[PDB]
Amino acid sequence: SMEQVAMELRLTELTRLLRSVLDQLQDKDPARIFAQPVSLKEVPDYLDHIKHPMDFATMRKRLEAQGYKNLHEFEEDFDLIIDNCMKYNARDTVFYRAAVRLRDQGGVVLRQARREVDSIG
Repeated sequence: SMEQVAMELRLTELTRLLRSVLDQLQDKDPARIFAQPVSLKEVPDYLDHIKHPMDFATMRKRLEAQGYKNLHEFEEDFDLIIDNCMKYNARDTVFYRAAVRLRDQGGVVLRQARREVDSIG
């Protein structure tokens, strides 16, 4: 149908906007602490602590399959990255501190993303 196509064009354009959002958020992680999944070879107990691991490469795979239907879903995954780190790592660690800075800096980006998603529809 033509309606299915229009819907698919809308998902494609959201994917475009989320890709640019993703790039902006990942620039706020210049140390690349959140770039890849925590290694279960190097942290064998990780899944006993963290039930839903997340990282920027895993988001990018979901994104490119057009697997985010709305901004809320994308933000859920970004919050997992931050929140998982803040639980597993103590306050005095470079990892925890990196997550705090990513959260604070990402907030600005996500604020305008929401406006753009509503504005363009």
